[PDB]
Amino acid sequence: IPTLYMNDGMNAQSSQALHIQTYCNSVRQQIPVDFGRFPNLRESERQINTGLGAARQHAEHYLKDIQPLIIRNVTNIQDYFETQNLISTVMPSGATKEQWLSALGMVSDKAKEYQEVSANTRRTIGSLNDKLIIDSNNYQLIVVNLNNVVNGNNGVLEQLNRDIDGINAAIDGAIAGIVVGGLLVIGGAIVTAIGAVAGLVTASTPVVMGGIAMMTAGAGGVIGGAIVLDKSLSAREKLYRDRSQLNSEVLVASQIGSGYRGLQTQAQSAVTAATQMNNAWDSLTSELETLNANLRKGIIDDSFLRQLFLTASQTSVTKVLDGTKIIKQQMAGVVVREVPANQSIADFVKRLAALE
Repeated sequence: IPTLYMNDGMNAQSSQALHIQTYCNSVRQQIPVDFGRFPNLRESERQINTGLGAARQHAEHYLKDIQPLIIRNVTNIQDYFETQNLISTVMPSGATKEQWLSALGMVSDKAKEYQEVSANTRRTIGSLNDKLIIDSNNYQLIVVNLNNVVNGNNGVLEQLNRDIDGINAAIDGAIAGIVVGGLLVIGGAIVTAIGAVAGLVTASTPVVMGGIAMMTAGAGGVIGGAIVLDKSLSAREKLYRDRSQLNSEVLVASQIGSGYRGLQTQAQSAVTAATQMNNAWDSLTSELETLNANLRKGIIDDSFLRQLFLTASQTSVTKVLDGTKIIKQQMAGVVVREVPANQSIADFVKRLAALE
């Protein structure tokens, strides 16, 4: 069972990591707000842009310091299972009990080192989640204050925040399912695009923060997922259209707030995936330590270990090794499309849906 927990952990963390990576890129592409036209909104502009700087730093911390740890974890799984296959192919024909005890000791020590890497990753994303919880909650105070400065209706603003939170669940879900479905496609790719979360007006700063599309490309390059994803992206754009009675600068502040909270939502999902991955390494190290103790105590013998390691090599190891190779290629091979300045993310995906 540890090998299947390992495989499920790797698939879930790898697919989620691509989603939070794209989300982070959307945060880093958000232009600072400009309330230059309204002099007594200067303090609200500074607070929001201070917030956006902090959000950009959190996104950069994920991209630069955490994503490489998730890829490393996949390499560690590969190296663990290659070492397990080495044991399985060299030791059953002739290895002594002494050699089996050393093998279990040395492979348990390597698994424990990989487990500790997974645990450091979990703690690092846990700390980032915690800072994002604090910062995204404090950010919402700025939006309420700005709504008060312009004598806005706080019931309309709260109804918009509740609606966007609701639709963000659907968008997050649709994207999670698209990336899960594409992760293990041989020769396939993940295609990404960043754009405005609401309809664009030529004559209000556009907000691309959490304005993401993720789709699949097969071996032949043909896009999948745009039709699926188009329903929720258009829904978000429609919920913002239905509150164009709200103050324009409040709307922008609110959209950045939903983006900041959405970045925290992604970080929470990354904690969950990292916890599942650490728990899967724990089950593997626990098994290997138990085998080592059981052999030393004469509760199992070399014949038991021959059976276990020959069966392991022939049953679920090949699927995990194939996965590590496909996952590394997919994570290195993400395709970015540039969205034209006059297309929202929903307009861009709708044009792709029309072609699928």
